Amino acid sequence: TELLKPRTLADLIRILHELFAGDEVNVEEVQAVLEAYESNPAEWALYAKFDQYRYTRNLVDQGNGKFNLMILCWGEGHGSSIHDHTDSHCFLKLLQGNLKETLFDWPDKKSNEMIKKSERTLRENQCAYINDSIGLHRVENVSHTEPAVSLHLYSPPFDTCHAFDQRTGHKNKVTMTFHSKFGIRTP
Ligand SMILES: N[C@@H](CSOO)C(=O)O
Ligand SMILES: [Fe+2]
Repeated sequence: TELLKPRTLADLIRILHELFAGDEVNVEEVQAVLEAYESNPAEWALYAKFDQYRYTRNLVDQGNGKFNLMILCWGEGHGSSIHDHTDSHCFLKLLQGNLKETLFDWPDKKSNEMIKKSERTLRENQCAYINDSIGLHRVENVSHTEPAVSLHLYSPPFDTCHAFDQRTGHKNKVTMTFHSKFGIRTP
């Protein structure tokens, strides 16, 4: 505070560095500033590198170690596993298109079908928030005709998580990778 409207992606990044200067996170403030940034495709084209077969993760800023800010690019029909967020805050702001978010409870030790809690459609410029205390989720671009682009902020940064088998609740550890960093493809 004061929380001012980010004028550009670069301005948003500057404001985020201020909000993450300390050791804690004001979730509502971070969400509000992410929401207030009006997506401008020209500002993030550099990062919007798609793959034909699955969604991509494109690192934008390393947050001076406090957070990772990245752009995810979802082709038509591309989605995630049901997954957690490794004891981190996770903000998801739509830059282009729409994504379906399905929420799930943490499974019990007992093998069982994971039934959805709820679902919603996240629309252009909206910012959602998740953490492990809230639950697990799947995120999907269910469109047949429109790619989706989202802006994700994780604090602290993390590069592993778990994917959950919808049929059993069984989890496995996954290492996350980056498709690009700072606009540069990182095979
Ligand atoms: N957590 C997923 C995206 S859905 O997360 O908000 C990822 O970073 O790949
Ligand atoms: Fe997620």
